Amino acid sequence: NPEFFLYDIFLKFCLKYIDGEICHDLFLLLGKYNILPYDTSNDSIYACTNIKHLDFINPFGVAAGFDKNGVCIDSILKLGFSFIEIGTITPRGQTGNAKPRIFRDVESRSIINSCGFNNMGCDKVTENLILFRKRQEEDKLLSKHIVGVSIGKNKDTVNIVDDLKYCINKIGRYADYIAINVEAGKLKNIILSVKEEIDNLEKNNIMNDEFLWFNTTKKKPLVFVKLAPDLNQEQKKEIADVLLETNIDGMIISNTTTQINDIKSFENKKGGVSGAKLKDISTKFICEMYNYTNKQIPIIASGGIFSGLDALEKIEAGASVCQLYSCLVFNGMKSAVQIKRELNHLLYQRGYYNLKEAIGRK
Ligand SMILES: Cc1cc2nc3c(=O)[nH]c(=O)nc-3n(C[C@H](O)[C@H](O)[C@H](O)COP(=O)(O)O)c2cc1C
Ligand SMILES: Cc1cc(Nc2ccc(C(F)(F)F)nc2)n2nc(C(C)(F)F)nc2n1
Ligand SMILES: CCCCCCCCCCCC[N+](C)(C)[O-]
Ligand SMILES: O=C(O)c1cc(=O)[nH]c(=O)[nH]1
Repeated sequence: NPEFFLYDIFLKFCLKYIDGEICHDLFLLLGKYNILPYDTSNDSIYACTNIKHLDFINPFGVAAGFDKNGVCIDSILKLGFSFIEIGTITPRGQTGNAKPRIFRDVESRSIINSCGFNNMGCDKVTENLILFRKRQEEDKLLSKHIVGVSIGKNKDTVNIVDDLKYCINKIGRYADYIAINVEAGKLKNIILSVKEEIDNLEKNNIMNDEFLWFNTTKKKPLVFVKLAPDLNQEQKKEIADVLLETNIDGMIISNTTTQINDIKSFENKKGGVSGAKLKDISTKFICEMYNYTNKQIPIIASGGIFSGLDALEKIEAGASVCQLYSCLVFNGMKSAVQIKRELNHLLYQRGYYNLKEAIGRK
């Protein structure tokens, strides 16, 4: 506790006085040099979950955009998370938009950003992930922890499909899953090309899987797609059908929104909003896609999750796992420890045997 306590005092201080992205990069640096706290607790066997044959030791991970370049994977995971989604990465490095490009509102526990997909590029991030996988072989606390890779297109790309293909051929061997972050017909083409290129990694290697997939599952990465919440009902239906036709392994609901306008400090700011003001929107979106897909597509929840209650709402709506981002900014390093306990107590109060029982109850 005192390690978490001292750090969360420092974090509250940083939140008040210091620029967001500067703060973010400082703590990533602290994590890189391994002086952040550990959650070495055993996670409840009743809160374990899965997406098909991908097994999560607990239902909480860190969303994409937090550690874009995979420089801090060990330390973030050891805060008590079961998985992390690095990226979004692009084939070539991008600077992103002009700074400052991230702003926080403590009162509403919300964030707005216009980063513009800044990242070191696929080559550098692949090497970062490779080094992590090597460390993981030797680190007890990283056993069975999952790393997904969010992939996207370069800002001025000629061909989206071959941007994703480039990334998959580079980093796919080291990923437990791939998250696509980008029209229904166009999406179908993207999804199938990704599945095909992952299937080709298996073909063009002479090694058995144990020595081919240098990841956690020792199997080929699953394919998820992340959806933005700013769509009409027809677009959601169209997308839903595509996700069924393509037999995609899961869907991440959701990314940031642009339809929040009741935050004063953000009134003259451009970008996508996350945090508490996104919670209700993203939850409704989960129910909708859970319906439109007839519950055949596992869901990864993202948007305004801060508490065990928030989490159980996402789950009862249809989600199998939850991702945090804003929670770590406002609640600090105790976030995983705190929210895991709250969910466990709640699952008991509501009289659930395990977490899997609660999925899609409402
Ligand atoms: C600064 C910032 C950068 C982000 N970068 C990415 C990204 O690169 N790829 C992605 O899929 N989502 C990105 N996101 C969206 C988050 O992954 C997440 O979906 C969103 O913040 C909602 O979660 P939350 O309400 O818990 O913060 C980013 C969000 C923020 C605030
Ligand atoms: C205090 C603080 C800490 C922090 N980042 C942070 C919080 C917790 C952790 C850790 F728990 F993983 F250590 N790491 C980084 N961020 N990130 C942003 C933003 C919105 F600009 F991205 N603002 C932040 N403010
Ligand atoms: C305001 C500064 C806060 C100081 C926090 C105290 C430092 C504890 C960090 C030790 C982390 C150790 N370990 C072994 C988990 O890495
Ligand atoms: O890098 C960004 O600007 C970004 C990407 C993304 O997927 N979502 C978001 O809110 N910002």
